[PDB]
Amino acid sequence: AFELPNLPYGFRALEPHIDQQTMEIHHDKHHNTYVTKLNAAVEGTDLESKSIEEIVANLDSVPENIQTAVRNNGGGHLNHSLFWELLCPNSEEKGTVVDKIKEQWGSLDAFKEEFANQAAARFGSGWAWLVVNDGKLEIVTTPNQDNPLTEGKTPILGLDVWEHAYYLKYQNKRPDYISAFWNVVCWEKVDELYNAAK
Amino acid sequence: MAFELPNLPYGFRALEPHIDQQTMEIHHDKHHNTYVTKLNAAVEGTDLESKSIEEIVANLDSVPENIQTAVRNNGGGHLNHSLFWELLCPNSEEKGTVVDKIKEQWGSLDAFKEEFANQAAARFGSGWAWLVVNDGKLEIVTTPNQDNPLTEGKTPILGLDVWEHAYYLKYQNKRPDYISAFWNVVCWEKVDELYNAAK
Ligand SMILES: [Mn+2]
Ligand SMILES: [Mn+2]
Repeated sequence: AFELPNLPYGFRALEPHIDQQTMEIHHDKHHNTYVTKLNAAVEGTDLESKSIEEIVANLDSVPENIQTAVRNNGGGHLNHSLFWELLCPNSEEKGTVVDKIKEQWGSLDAFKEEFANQAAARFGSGWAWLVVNDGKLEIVTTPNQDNPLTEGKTPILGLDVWEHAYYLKYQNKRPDYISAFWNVVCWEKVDELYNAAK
Repeated sequence: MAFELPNLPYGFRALEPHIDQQTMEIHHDKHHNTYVTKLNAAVEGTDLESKSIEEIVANLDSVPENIQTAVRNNGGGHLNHSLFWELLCPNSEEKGTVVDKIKEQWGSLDAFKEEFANQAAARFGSGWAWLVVNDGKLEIVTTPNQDNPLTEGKTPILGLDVWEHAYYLKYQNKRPDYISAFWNVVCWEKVDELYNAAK
């Protein structure tokens, strides 16, 4: 069924913004676990065939006794599958969604300022997102491994703010992590996800 | 006076090699400090400005519903870690009232640890694992984020912070290794003190 996807550029491609140690453990351990437990949950169910997008959209209809496992692990798999593809070494701060973000916030810096505040504000483990919601842009956060897909909002950019993704380098300084993040945001893809959005 | 982040009962390097010295410094001076601050800010000239944190956290729904979320999160923060520092101990000794009463319910300390470890490991995202007194009965629960068993009317006599910030520097992804090490620095002299005062 579900497979851990290969990192597009290896572990050192986001230096010095995200450390090379964190990338290997995040990918090889944290994500790997999500995939193993997810496969264990759906192995032998009607879910086994279907895509993680379809499943995370439909958590409410996932059978009782595996709903938690799928939410947590299905989400972990989707969330991190997007993250890897959304981090770029040759990030160019331009394209469709950036045009569309300047059209909605006035400037990219006024967007970042909100995103950063919502990212910093999410108490405990969670993600910060920019989502396409009924054609409009919205900045929402989720706790743990929850994904706005579950609430009919297509995510086009996400940031893991679990401490396991920033603590080796930035320790308690989550802001520095969010600031740094921008340097490796892969807008070529953030676009790709806006186009396919429904 | 309100609230002030308390000194560790020991040095930062006093729990080595079980909890790293870098983590003991940041965890207390930053993480627990920020809580005290953001908390003090939220209670700036209020009904609970001069109330005990044990009272506030156990009566959380009756906190003005416009600062409720900040107090629950930073209030829990202050109490949880305040407990955690006192419940840690260079020279723990596995005996006393709670150890005898654990033996009485679980059959053995090792059976108790196994459940605590499983429940501690199982807690998804950030939170705490607790041994609490629930109406005289002993019970192992976990709570998300900075929530405390007091809010549900159970007194905590032992707590383990399983936020990734409390173990990632040394143990990284391997939370179970951290839970295992914890047992070497649990302060059963304090666990008793807290149980005794369940009264
Ligand atoms: Mn993660
Ligand atoms: Mn903590």
